[PDB]
Amino acid sequence: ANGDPAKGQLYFENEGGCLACHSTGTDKLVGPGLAGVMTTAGPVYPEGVNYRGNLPNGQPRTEENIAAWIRSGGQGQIGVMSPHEMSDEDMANLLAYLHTLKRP
Ligand code: HEC
Repeated sequence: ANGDPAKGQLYFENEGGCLACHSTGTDKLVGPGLAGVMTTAGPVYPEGVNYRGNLPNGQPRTEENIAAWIRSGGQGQIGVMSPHEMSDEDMANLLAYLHTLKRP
């Protein structure tokens, strides 16, 4: 919505620390690559991991549930997320930058 992908990228690289665990493409550092994470197809998971088209916590793939997962974190078959509480404008910018990540 009212998100800034430049501020979103700055939060992704510094104030959020997401790049140190997540790749902007389809590679896997600690978690899955967030390429296409904001689309209905989801990101690229390693072979064997499957959440049945939903988030690792069980909720479907929507902006609200993805934001709630990011703020809450959790553990799935791959690794462990950390809780990243953030303001609403920062979350909007972060979701915008995640939208900028396209999965081929
Ligand atoms: C290392 C501690 C990480 C940090 C820093 C960030 N993420 Fe994370 N993320 C990590 C793991 C190990 C996983 C997979 C969990 C599992 O085992 O199932 C994830 C997952 C996500 C997801 C969901 C992916 C999906 O397929 O639905 C999202 C949307 C996500 N991560 C986003 C995200 C953001 C916005 C971060 C900065 C606040 C961030 N991650 C940091 C590990 C780590």
